[PDB]
Amino acid sequence: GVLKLPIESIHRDKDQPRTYFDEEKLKELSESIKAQGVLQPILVRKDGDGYRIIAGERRWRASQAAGLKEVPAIVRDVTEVQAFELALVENLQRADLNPIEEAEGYKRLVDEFKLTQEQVSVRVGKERSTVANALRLLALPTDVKGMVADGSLSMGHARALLGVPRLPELQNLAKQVADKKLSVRDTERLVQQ
Amino acid sequence: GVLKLPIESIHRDKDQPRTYFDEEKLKELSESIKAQGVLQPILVRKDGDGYRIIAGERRWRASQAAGLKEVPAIVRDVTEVQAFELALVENLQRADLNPIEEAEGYKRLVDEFKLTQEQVSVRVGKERSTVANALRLLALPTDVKGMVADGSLSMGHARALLGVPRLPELQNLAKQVADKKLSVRDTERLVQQS
Ligand SMILES: Nc1ccn([C@@H]2O[C@H](COP(=O)(O)OP(=O)(O)O)[C@@H](O)[C@H]2O)c(=O)n1
Ligand SMILES: Nc1ccn([C@@H]2O[C@H](COP(=O)(O)OP(=O)(O)O)[C@@H](O)[C@H]2O)c(=O)n1
Ligand SMILES: [Mg+2]
Ligand SMILES: [Mg+2]
Repeated sequence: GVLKLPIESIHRDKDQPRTYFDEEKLKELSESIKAQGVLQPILVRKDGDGYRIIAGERRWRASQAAGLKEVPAIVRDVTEVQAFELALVENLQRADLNPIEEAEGYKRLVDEFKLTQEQVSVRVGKERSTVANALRLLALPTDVKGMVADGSLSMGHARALLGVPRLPELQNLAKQVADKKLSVRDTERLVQQ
Repeated sequence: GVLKLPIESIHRDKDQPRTYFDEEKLKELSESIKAQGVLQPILVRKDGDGYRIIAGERRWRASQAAGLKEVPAIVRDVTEVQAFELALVENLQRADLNPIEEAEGYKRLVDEFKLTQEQVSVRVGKERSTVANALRLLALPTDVKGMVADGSLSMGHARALLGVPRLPELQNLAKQVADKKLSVRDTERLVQQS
């Protein structure tokens, strides 16, 4: 099943589908690995003097960055066409939590499990600013949170709308922003009142 | 390590962070599982007379819909608080391929590995329209698909810009749309004039 493989025994697939590696997101992944370890084993292929990654290059890099010496892995015996299919499937067959689901998750850790916002940040590997801003979404009214949750309003839109003094005025402005589909800049000019 | 657990011995976590389950995405996941199996074991906790899911409810639902009788799983002995942390980490510590990376992946399966576009849809579990539309992005000029890659141009913005007949004017609208952050509808009106 799941081996613990030395990181030095594993090398990247130079032809893998991901070419861009966001350093800020790699940093968060590394922080989460320090807190929780790697939760899902990477997929590798025997190759050369060791193994070649099929899927899981970020996990491998982040583990290296955190100073871990091994990474959980599943060894797959596959053709390289199938290995490439696996790399696409692993990344493309996912559904993220929406921003309200994320924020309510942080809220449960604080309210129910009695973590501080600091502890949530450390335990999940997310920046303090990300945890704090998600929680602030939950001060919005239901209708407005619904528009954030379904994507009618973006993070940036929600940012600006938190400045509106009156909640009723806040909903109507939010509904226009989503309904007419205004830019974030137009929203902020609107919020100035 | 990884167990094959019977699906009927696994039940969901009613307090898990995800509350919305897109049916189309579950369908796609199920088709990918029919083609490839479950690639990443789900995380479960001993609970009642079976197991509770920590992370992986979609894989579990899709496996049932695919007709599997078992699912790969890792049994974790954790507190309730740690299990909820793991559920959040599993979903929030990810980075998607950008639209161009996705499109070039389909193109490699076709050009290098000699799959048909039909087979790409089957083997990766994506709708035929999704594969076709992604591939159509690669007709855009470098500078434009770079803006698609980094999110300067949305999917709808790219769709409209494919209607521009001349590449020099396509690039100039692309910069104008991305720099001014015009709406999709506005971008469409520009394209028709051109
Ligand atoms: N501490 C962590 C954080 C994320 N993950 C998983 O690692 C994967 C990250 O996916 P990704 O496509 O961004 O990066 P790769 O490692 O696949 O290259 C997700 O499946 C996350 O659930 C983990 O196994 N352990
Ligand atoms: N055939 C497949 C397709 C996706 N997956 C993985 O299953 C996970 C799906 O993530 P998700 O958050 O959308 O759904 P859950 O199964 O975690 O509830 C990703 O880590 C995908 O890489 C898999 O293991 N086998
Ligand atoms: Mg991946
Ligand atoms: Mg998940």
